[PDB]
Formats: sequence, C-alpha cells, structure tokens
Amino acid sequence: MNYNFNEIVDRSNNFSSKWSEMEKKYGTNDLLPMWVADMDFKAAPCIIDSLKNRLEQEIYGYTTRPDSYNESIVNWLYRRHNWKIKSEWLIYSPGVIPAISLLINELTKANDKIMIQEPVYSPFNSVVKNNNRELIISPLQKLENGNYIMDYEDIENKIKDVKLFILCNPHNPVGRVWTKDELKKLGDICLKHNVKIISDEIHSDIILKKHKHIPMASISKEFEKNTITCMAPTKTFNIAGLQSSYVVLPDEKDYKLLDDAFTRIDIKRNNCFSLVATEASYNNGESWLESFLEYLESNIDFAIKYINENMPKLKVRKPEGTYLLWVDFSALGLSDEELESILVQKGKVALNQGNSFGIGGSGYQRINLACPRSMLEEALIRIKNAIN
Amino acid sequence: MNYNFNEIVDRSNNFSSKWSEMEKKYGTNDLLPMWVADMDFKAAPCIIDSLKNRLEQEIYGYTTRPDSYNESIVNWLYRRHNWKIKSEWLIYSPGVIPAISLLINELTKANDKIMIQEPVYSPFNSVVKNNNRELIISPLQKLENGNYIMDYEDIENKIKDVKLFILCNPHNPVGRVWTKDELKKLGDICLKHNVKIISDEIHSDIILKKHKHIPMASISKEFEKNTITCMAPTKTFNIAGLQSSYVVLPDEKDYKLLDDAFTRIDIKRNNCFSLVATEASYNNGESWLESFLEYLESNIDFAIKYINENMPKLKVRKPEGTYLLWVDFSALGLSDEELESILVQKGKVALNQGNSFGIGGSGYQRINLACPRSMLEEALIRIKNAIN
Ligand SMILES: *Cc1c(COP(=O)(O)O)cnc(C)c1O
Ligand SMILES: *Cc1c(COP(=O)(O)O)cnc(C)c1O
Ligand SMILES: [Cl-]
Ligand SMILES: [Cl-]
Ligand SMILES: [Cl-]
Repeated sequence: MNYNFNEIVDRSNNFSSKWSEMEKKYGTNDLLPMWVADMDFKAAPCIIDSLKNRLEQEIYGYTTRPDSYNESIVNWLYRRHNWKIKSEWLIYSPGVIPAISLLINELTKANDKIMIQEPVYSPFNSVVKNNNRELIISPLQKLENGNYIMDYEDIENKIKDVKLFILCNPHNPVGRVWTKDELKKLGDICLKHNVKIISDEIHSDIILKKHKHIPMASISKEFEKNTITCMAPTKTFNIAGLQSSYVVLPDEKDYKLLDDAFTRIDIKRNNCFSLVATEASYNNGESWLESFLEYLESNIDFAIKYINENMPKLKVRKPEGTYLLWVDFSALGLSDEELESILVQKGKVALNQGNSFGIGGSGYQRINLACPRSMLEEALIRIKNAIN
Repeated sequence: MNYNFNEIVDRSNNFSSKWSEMEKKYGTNDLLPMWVADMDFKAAPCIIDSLKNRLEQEIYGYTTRPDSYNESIVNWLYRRHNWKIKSEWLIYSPGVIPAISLLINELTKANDKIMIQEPVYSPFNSVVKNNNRELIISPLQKLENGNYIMDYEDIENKIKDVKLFILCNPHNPVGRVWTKDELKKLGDICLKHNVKIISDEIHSDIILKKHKHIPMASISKEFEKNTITCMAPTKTFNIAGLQSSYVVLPDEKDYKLLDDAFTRIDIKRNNCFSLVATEASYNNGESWLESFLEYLESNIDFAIKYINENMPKLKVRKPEGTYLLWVDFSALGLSDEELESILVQKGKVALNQGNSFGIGGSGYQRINLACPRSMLEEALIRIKNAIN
C-alpha cells in the first residue's frame, strides 16, 4: 500500500505550532522545523473520512463514548502487542501528561520522591516539579559502545523513599525499545521497594524492524498490578490536534483515584472528532501505519548514511523506535549555547536542544524524521551548512 | 434571515449524550430528550464551513492559537456587551467547570468556605465538594409573585470567612438575567468582605427581548479587579462537543495562578477544530444567533401558552435568558420521586429533575427548548399525558 509520503504539504496555513511557534523558542520563525513531535504527513485516509462523516452530521453537542470506542483500543492492544486488557480498566484523558499529573497528585503526597531516567521527554521532569513532588533522576547509562541502557545499580542506590517511577517505553529521545529482560529487571526493583510504575508508552506503535514493543504491564500479573499505562493514537497517527489518550489501570483502587480526579476537574468527554478518529485509526489505520513505518525506516537509514558520509564528526545510533533521531554534536567542540546559535543563525533549522532533556543531553540534538524525504534532505543540508 | 430551525435532525447517529445516555440516568433510553443543555439544531453555517476548511487541510497536529482567536473574543465582548477587555486577560480552558475547579484549588485552601445560590447548575455544588472545600448555600428568594431574586440578607448572614462566591449570570435554571443594580448590590457585599467573585457567564448570549446581559466585571474598575469571568461559545452556538471556553482575569496575579494550574495539568492548547469554530462563531455567527433568539423566544411563548391552556396546575415564569424553562409541578401533590417516575414511565419524556439543582428545586423540572417546534410540541403532549 502506498500513501504518497513524498508529497510536500505546506503547513503555513495549518495553525501548526511546529511551523508557527518557533519565535518564542528560537528567536525567529524563519527556520526549517524538525523539532516538535508531530508529522508533516497527512493523516490516514480512514481518519480523514471518519472526520468527514462526523462533520457532515452538522451538530456538535455533548459527546457520548460508545462501547465501540474502548473496544477498538482493547482490540488494538491485543492484536498489536499481544496484551489482553479489560475495557473496564480504561480512563479517557485529553493527553498523557494531564493523566500523569493527576496520578502524581492522587498517588503521592507533597514532597514525595518520584524517579525518572534522563535524558527524557522534558515534561516528565516538569510534571513532578509543578506538582511539588521531589524529582529523583537516575540517568540512563551511555555505554562505551555508544548505546543506552538503564543504570540499575544507580536506580537501586536512589530508590529509598521513592513512591513512583515514570518509565518512558519506547524512551524519547534516545530511541530505546526496552527488551522484556530489561523491563523485568526494572519491574522487580520496583516491586521489591513498593514503587508503582507509570509507564508512558505513547510511542508504542512506532517500532522499527527487528524490534518489538513490550508493555511493562503485560509481562506478568504482578507487574500488571503494579503498573499504570498511558497510550494514545496521537503519536502513531499524527492526530495530537484532536486530543485523545487513555490510561490503563488494572488496579481498581488506582482506577477510582484517577476517575475521581477527572471528576474533580470535570474532564470526562472526548470532543466529537477525537471520538471518531480514535476508533477509525485503530480499526482501519493498520495498513497506513505499516506503510508509514516503512517510509520512516527508509528516512532513518538515509539520514544516518548522509550524516556518516557528509558530517562524519557527528555520531548517531539508529533508533529502535520513535521517529526521532538523537545526534551527538559534541566532537565539534562547541558549547551547547554555541551549537544552538549556529543551528538557528547559520543553518536556519530548528532541532530540539539536547540539554532540554536533562542529564546526559548536553551536546546532542533531536531531529524529527516524520517528514517527506525532500524536507529531510533539506534539513540535513542546513545542518551541514551550520557546522561548516 | 432564515436557517430552517423547523427541520427535524435525528441525532440517533450523532454520538449524542442527550440522545444516548438516558439509560443510566432515567433507567431507559426510549425517551424524548429535553434534558441536557445542548441544542437539537445544526450549527451555524459559518461554523460548519470553518470546520470543513480546517478538515480539508488533512493534517491534525499540535495547534497554535493565533492572535486572531483572542481578538475575536475581545471584539465580541465589546460589540455585544459593551465590555472592553484586553486579550492579555484571557486563558483557554476546555470547559467552564475545569477552570472553576482549578481556580478553587489555587485561590483557597482545604475546607475554606465558598458560597453559591441554589437552585443552580449542579456542578457548582459538586465542584466545591470534590475539591474538599466547604459549600455555603444562600438560596435564591422565591417571591410571592413567583419571581426569583438574590437573598441579600441571607448572603450577609452567611458571609463570614467565605473566600469565594460563585455567581451564575444568567442564572441556570431559573432564567434570571440579573440587572446592574442587582449585581451592584452583590458585588458591594463581596468587595466589603474581601470575597472574590467567580462569575459563570456561559449563557451570556442567550438573552431574550427587553433584557440585557451585564458582565459583573464590566460594572466598575473595582468590580473588574474583584471578578474572574468564565464564558464560552459553546452554549451560544451549540458547539459543546468541540470544547472551548475562556476565562477573563484582569488581575495579573490571578492570571498567573490559573496559568500555572493549567501548566501543572498540561491543558494549554485548543484542539484544531475548536480553534477555528470559536473564531468563526464570534466573527461570523451574529446573524445566526439573532435568528436563533427569535426562534427560541417564539418556542418559549408557545410553551407557556400551551402549559397555561392545557396544564393549568403547572406554573411557569418566562425566562429572561437561557433556553431552559423552569416549570413548577408542585400543585399535582406528587413527591419528587413520584413525578420523575410518571414523566419517564407514562410520559416517556426526559426532563432535568428540579431537586438536582439543590435547595429550592423540589417540585420543579427543567425543560430544554432549543429544539424544533415540532419536537417541543411532542414534548408538551407527553408531559400532559404523564400528569393526566
Ligand atoms: C509527545 C509525547 C507525549 C505527548 O503527551 P500529551 O500530554 O499526550 O501531548 C507524551 N509522552 C512522550 C514520551 C512524548 O514524546
Ligand atoms: C452547561 C453549563 C456549563 C457548561 O460547563 P462546561 O464545563 O463548559 O461544559 C457551565 N456553566 C453553566 C451555568 C451551564 O449551564
Ligand atoms: Cl563533520
Ligand atoms: Cl419581581
Ligand atoms: Cl394540569
């Protein structure tokens, strides 16, 4: 199946933050954007048509969540991940960080310790601080072979009095898809220390060849009981603007706490478009997704070949998942400030600064590869210009 | 201008809570729905076409809020209400109650007292309780002429240590459009006792002939500084399914507190459809709104004539605003439970039970008149069957 991912789709009129909010961040908007994790691709045709059908009803009042909605999510998790859940475990949230934010408030008290692994998605750090909890960072270990693993010894050394661990699986920005054995080793630590895991698995569908997503909660019943899982159609199908995610809570007590938190802030219903797009994506979007992954892996291979051939001082490992590339610029001898400056000023390209991801980010930049080949090539040429 | 409000638009396929969620509330879904406050009318043509234009871009990623969005709001409030605000005062919220819930958490501490006037929109009561604050109720006074007013003596008597007053303007369900002098008397009390006012003005556009909405914050500079205001296009234009509302905070310290609460729960962006519909509704929807208000007032006059002629034991005062009719059934001598039973079982009609609005609701039912004349007639015939 072919969906014309090579097509240029200008988003200058698309009310896109990727294309329109670069001034606050970079000091100008006149840059090639490769930062924000959404895609410069059209949504799957089944999504577009589900929106069309809903639009053409012409009444946009309060929206009910039919059984078919959560059924689509149960069926997806089983057929894609071999993880059987119950529809009764699912809670709607407009996004992952909102859900994690309410969980932190309900599952811990002020100044309780919460652990994350850096470098990681920057909201993980801020959500803990903005809830007045104490952030404990166990940095991932970058091995001398250039790859990242969890630092299990460090996690043990820092685990005392920790109440929650936020796991990123696949891990953004480094692109790790954790193996079952890696997950088992972490989940055993947390079981032993009575630490509940919140697993952010939003990139669960964006997995490259020869890798497989394992939901942490899927590994065993003991892990299931000790893991809360956040997933969404939004990264997979490029529908973050529609606002749809879910939380899987196999423990009733946790379910009740989160449900009651959403009741307290009165955030319960999907918007009318999110509702139909989420079901359409999971029920009909598989073919588009497989095609997208083939296109993505080709972009990834192209970018790494380009960098190794044309920018050999840069260092990059191929990600196992996500569409995000994590590139080490440190051999240039520039400070993070100097590098940010040349990329913006000389390259005229917008990448996510490594240091924004916390410990272990210095010297790196994150590049979004979910864009047409031609745009990716332009981006790489601009980076080449920046550093030469 | 004519928009064919007479047209039947079956919503059995429209994922509508009004048409689809009666089972949990009433015991069956086989009822004529006149309960939930959304309309059985198509959205304005300008709103449908804005949604079509956005849909046809075919990319639905993270959405930026262009200056034109808050400009449309500022211009509406001046044109319609003669209230000049600054765009810098506006905060996005997916809904009014979410905003109020965050305001309560940030402006008060646990077990602080918050005052409301019943009977009122039931989330006013629950939002205080679900935030572990203490609810103080000053019931509206029902005068011997059948009209409602504020009980200013009661408010004074119960004011000590109240931190916040949640005002509904217009007041759902009784249909009061408070006069400037009524609002001055309240706001003077609150200023005097250092009680901040949160004014829910979501029905601010749904105003009948010979009445005028007065934003509480618009009355004086001193009231502007002591009033936070929630408004939305959703009730006005029947777009609750798109999720859009705003808060007006003229005091920068209040702005910051709410801003930071939204940051804490990571709810910052409009969904892509809400963004375009809100600007379209305010910029282009005025002619539709004036036509809808003519249609509504005719429905209201028809219903009151029908009730007075055919169900003379019932008592009803014409509302000044909202599309909601507040009808007293107490002369039938039924308990609230008995009345609900006969309306559902015998009438097969779904109204909002009066007692759900708190003190002063017993014996009443609320009827939604934002529907075609034909459907309204059918609803009144069902009610007459129920009570005979
Ligand atoms: C992009 C992203 C999210 C998105 O969070 P929302 O609150 O749904 O927008 C969450 N987690 C990770 C790891 C991400 O990369
Ligand atoms: C219907 C209604 C609302 C709607 O609140 P949201 O949280 O925006 O859905 C708010 N206030 C009043 C008085 C209402 O009648
Ligand atoms: Cl180089
Ligand atoms: Cl009077
Ligand atoms: Cl009668």
